Amino acid sequence: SPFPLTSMDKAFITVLEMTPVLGTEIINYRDGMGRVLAQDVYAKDNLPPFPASVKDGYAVRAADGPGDRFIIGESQAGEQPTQTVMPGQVMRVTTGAPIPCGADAVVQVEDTELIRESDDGTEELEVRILVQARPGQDIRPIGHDIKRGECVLAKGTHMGPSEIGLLATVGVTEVEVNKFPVVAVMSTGNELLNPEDDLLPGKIRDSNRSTLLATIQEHGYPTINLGIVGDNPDDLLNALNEGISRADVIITSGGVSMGEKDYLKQVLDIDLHAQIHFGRVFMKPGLPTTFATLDIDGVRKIIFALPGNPVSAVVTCNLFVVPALRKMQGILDPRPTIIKARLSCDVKLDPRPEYHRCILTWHHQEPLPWAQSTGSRLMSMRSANGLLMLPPKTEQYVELHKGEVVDVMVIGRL
Amino acid sequence: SPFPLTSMDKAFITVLEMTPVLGTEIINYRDGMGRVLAQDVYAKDNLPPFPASVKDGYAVRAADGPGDRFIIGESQAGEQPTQTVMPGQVMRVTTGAPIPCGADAVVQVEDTELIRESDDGTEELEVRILVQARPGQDIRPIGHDIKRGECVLAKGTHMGPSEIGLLATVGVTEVEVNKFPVVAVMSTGNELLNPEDDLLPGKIRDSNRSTLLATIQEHGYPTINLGIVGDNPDDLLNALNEGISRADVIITSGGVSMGEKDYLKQVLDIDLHAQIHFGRVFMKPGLPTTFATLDIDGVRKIIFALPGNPVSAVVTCNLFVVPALRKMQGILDPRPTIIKARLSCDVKLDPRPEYHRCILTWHHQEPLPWAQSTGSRLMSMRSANGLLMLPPKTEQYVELHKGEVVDVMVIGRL
Ligand SMILES: Nc1ncnc2c1ncn2[C@@H]1O[C@H](COP(=O)(O)O)[C@@H](O)[C@H]1O
Ligand SMILES: Nc1ncnc2c1ncn2[C@@H]1O[C@H](COP(=O)(O)O)[C@@H](O)[C@H]1O
Ligand SMILES: [Mg+2]
Ligand SMILES: [Mg+2]
Repeated sequence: SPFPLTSMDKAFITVLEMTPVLGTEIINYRDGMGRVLAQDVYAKDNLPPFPASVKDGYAVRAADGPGDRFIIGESQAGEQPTQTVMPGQVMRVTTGAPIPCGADAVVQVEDTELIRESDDGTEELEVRILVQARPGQDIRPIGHDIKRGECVLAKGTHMGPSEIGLLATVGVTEVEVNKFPVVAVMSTGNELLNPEDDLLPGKIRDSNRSTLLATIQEHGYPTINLGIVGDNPDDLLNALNEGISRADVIITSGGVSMGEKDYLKQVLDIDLHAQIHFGRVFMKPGLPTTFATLDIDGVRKIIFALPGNPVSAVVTCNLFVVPALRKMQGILDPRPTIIKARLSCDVKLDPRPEYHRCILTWHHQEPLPWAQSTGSRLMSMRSANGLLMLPPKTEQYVELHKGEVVDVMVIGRL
Repeated sequence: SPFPLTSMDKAFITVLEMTPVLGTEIINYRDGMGRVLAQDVYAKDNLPPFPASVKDGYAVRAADGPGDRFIIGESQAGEQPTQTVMPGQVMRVTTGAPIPCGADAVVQVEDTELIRESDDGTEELEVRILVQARPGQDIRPIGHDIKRGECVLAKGTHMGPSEIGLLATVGVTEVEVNKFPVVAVMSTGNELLNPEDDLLPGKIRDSNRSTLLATIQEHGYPTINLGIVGDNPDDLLNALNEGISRADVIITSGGVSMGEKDYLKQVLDIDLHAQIHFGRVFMKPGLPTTFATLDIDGVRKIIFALPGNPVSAVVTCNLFVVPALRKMQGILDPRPTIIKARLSCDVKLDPRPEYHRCILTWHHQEPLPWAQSTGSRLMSMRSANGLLMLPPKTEQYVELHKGEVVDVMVIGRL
């Protein structure tokens, strides 16, 4: 009773449709990187909160016009000025300083010439204003940039450094955001040893757990390492129950081929009572990829049972798991970014859509990047930042050639 | 004595030329994300370490040809088989299982038909092999993938999840890598309050420290928050000395305009005895950007004194600081990725090269992304992932138009 071959498109939209959006929590704004706001954010103050000089120069009365002026003082950053500027007077200003009462324009220092300074040269006393200021010129009025009561960030915003800066600006230091998913990862197989182990007969080292944990951590999500679980139903069930208790998402690898001692799909259905939405996907690599949900007490747990083959495990993790995690953490459109790139060599198409890690590189002034499939010196050292997404062959199209434009999913920093 | 206007190109190559590469340390391979290897890494074992089946099926003698065979047992994942396959016999195998002595090919289960099983149906006893196996078919010989003594990762490799997986595979759990830079960030100005503060007259909240710390943290580097420092030389000097003691890199903002009570450049030169390599850059925004080095006891400290304007501070941090940090952490080519994109609206060029945060988006099947400068509903919510890099105007070129292809530095995940 093998599972139906699910099309890639159906498998992907099934993952997104079935994956929940996690609840919310309040965080400190400094912890906001990558978080999605679950509230609108409003300014409680004006920016600037005082009329502010745009320039180093002098606060003047525009109606005085050009001419020679007594400097009555300086408006300093961080100090509300005392003095009122009267006709024939000016006050020195620096960028960002408050404009004193009496002044209605700023003349930048380049449009002036100093007439008199103190004997020790530390204080300016008289200045020539060379231009006719326009009223308001080189002043940021109160609220020019942000007004009190303005919504400055909308719920749904996926925050980066500039948004954290905006929170700092408006003094909203605690915000409601969606939670991040906690992702538990286990490996399965009697043949597996820990990375720390010397080899024993018949055995290999577990690489998927490391690769998958690192992939998830690269996207900023907390992880739980559930170790290596042997090929038997009791141990698998116990490990899955641990994952369910400790995490929002359980990723397994291995144990999902058709054939002997691959028990995971049985355990998920009969013992765990999960709903397996697909158990095979028409894709290369990744045929045995399995996706299940488990609803407990009005909470939906997500389970990805990925293929054991290490290349398949990392490919399917990027295709299916990462977008699910993005939806769980509140990203409204959780689809991965897909770009167009030129194939760096000929490739044979399969009846299945096929996927392969690659390196994306821009060449001098050429508008499209090149995609070089993994496996020169320097290029063979590059870490993969793309996943080639090649179409199924048709009776028409059987091969794609060097230079032809293909889809590439971004999986690494470009 | 204002500093010369340094060209953008000179300022950038000066930063890279003058920035040191940090020393090395040994880390656990699980901590390797984003690290650069400072050693070659060799395999001490073969992969696979035993001849391994590619398929679920049967290990056979190819010389037997097709026909009916007694199944003498199963080769299980994780177990070295006991039995030798003799003429007329086969052993069941699963993918990854060791090939028993006596067998020289694997026939996949689809090319067989089962003849007899145990009464309870749990054990296969006799099978029909329908095909003539080629010797070696569907077996991964010892060392097929990785050979003992093979260099699997070269020094200089910038590691991602797949490299961490490869370390796990070959059991090299501790590796030499370049250190990451520790980056101290301070804000300057008597007008600044903490994000947590209510406003007071003449004051604003410090946003640059948050924005800069978040920018640095986004790239994975450890940070130190040095707070707000007032506009006076003693306090500035003390804060810089603290930064120097605690960190590899000091980022300040503010205090770098020409004019009153901007003391930082004096303090760096006269009090700290640093070498200021440039104090102005012909760029928009970012004119007062300052870069200095300080050599203490054969250690080179890096100091970036960025403009106080928040937009300028974040722009110059991405242009100058991030590439320096990349060089410090051992990345051989620390240049940011620059892509080609289409302008989403007309823009006026300046005599200075100009830079602006933007959002990069791909449109259905169009090969080039569009770049929309920051400042629709949904687009106005996007976090910036690009920095537009617009050329200086010429007597020829004065304006660029919607749809024209421009350079964009990637600063966010695409
Ligand atoms: N964690 C792992 N690390 C490396 N190889 C694995 C891992 N899990 C499974 N494999 C291999 O991938 C193949 C498929 O495993 P399975 O899906 O359990 O049949 C077999 O060759 C396994 O030995
Ligand atoms: N940390 C900061 N956060 C927000 N605005 C700042 C910050 N530092 C400086 N500014 C403003 O940027 C402008 C330039 O400051 P400065 O370079 O100190 O003259 C002035 O308007 C300052 O008030
Ligand atoms: Mg297995
Ligand atoms: Mg200042």
